[PDB]
Amino acid sequence: DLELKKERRVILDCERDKVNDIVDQVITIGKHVKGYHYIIANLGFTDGD
Amino acid sequence: DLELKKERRVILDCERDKVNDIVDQVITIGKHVKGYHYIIANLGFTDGD
Ligand SMILES: *[C@@H]1O[C@H](CO)[C@@H](O[C@@H]2O[C@H](CO)[C@@H](O)[C@H](O)[C@H]2NC(C)=O)[C@H](O)[C@H]1NC(C)=O
Repeated sequence: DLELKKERRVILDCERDKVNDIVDQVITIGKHVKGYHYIIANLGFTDGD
Repeated sequence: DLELKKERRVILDCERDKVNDIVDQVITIGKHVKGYHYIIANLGFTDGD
């Protein structure tokens, strides 16, 4: 449904466990190539993988 | 080096241990979006992940 508006840009605001799950599902569906953008809205940006 | 001639279609002739490593590295570098074609050149096609 995010591809309906052709969203090239998503800001993620989740906890230290949900960020890893969303990034793993994005990697599974393949939406991390050059052409998109992401912002991990937390203080521990290096805490995730 | 495979992006020099803009190679789109790659045949993987590897055993059941190296195919999973090549697929994991493709997913890590992000080259499994729509536009590329791959052939798992073996007999146990459903053996890999
Ligand atoms: C990566 O971040 C930049 C912002 O620093 C995004 O915008 C680019 O900004 C540079 C300026 O340093 C321009 O020269 C580029 O033309 C801009 N990109 C575009 C597409 O216009 C850039 O979009 C980001 N990358 C992605 C894939 O979103």
